[PDB]
Amino acid sequence: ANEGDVYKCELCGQVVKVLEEGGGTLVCCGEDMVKQ
Amino acid sequence: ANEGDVYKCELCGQVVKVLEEGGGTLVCCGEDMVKQ
Ligand SMILES: [Fe+3]
Ligand SMILES: [Fe+3]
Repeated sequence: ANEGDVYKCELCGQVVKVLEEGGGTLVCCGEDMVKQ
Repeated sequence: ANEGDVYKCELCGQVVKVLEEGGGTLVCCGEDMVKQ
């Protein structure tokens, strides 16, 4: 994802902010995190 | 992970910071992101 984006896990509610972009998909609780 | 924690994907270099904690394990590029 891109620097500054915020991603949320819909199942457990964990929210992270991207500090350094990478192209990998962020996954949490067996599912792709959702860009906010 | 817990609020304020920083995690890195060693494969693609993506770095995230936890804003709201959740009990799920952060995964990127198919493996567990490493706490810094
Ligand atoms: Fe990755
Ligand atoms: Fe989760």
